[PDB]
Amino acid sequence: CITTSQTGTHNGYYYSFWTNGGGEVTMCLGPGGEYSVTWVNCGDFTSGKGWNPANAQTVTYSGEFNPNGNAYLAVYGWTTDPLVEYYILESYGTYNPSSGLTLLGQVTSDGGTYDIYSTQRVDQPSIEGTSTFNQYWSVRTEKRVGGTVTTANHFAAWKALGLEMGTYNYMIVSTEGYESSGSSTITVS
Repeated sequence: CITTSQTGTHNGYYYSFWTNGGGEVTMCLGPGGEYSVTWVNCGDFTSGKGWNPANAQTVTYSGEFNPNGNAYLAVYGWTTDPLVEYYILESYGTYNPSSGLTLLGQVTSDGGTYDIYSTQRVDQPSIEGTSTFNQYWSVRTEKRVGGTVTTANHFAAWKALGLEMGTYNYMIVSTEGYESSGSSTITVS
């Protein structure tokens, strides 16, 4: 298992794990698209499997997401030129990350409806070091764990609202935690 920030490929899938070092955070890689992550009193971390460079994959995923506090389960990724961080948020724990964000519209996809938001992140860690970049959200209006996410429907809906996307960097199904504990296991295809 992995307890320090790391990227690679495992059974043909890209994996990314990032932690600021807080708490214990342990990512365990499995067959095919499987990963698991168990955490206690974390700082901030992201983790999962997918593709890099990605290409707006239709993602299928299943498993279990069990946060105690603030955490997120999302199809998650970056673009470059411009630098963008994005989340198609499927479930989250105690804190709704769109709190305080300006609602841009909706997209319905794969049976669900998602509210769209953008916010500027200032001097935050990123795949280009500490930077300033925009961060896009599709937040599902009801939480779920597992299903198909047609990323291209979200991206098309975001672009139609004036949100610019760069060149695809990685895209994964990320479990992310903020000052919390918990576990999850997700199998990506």
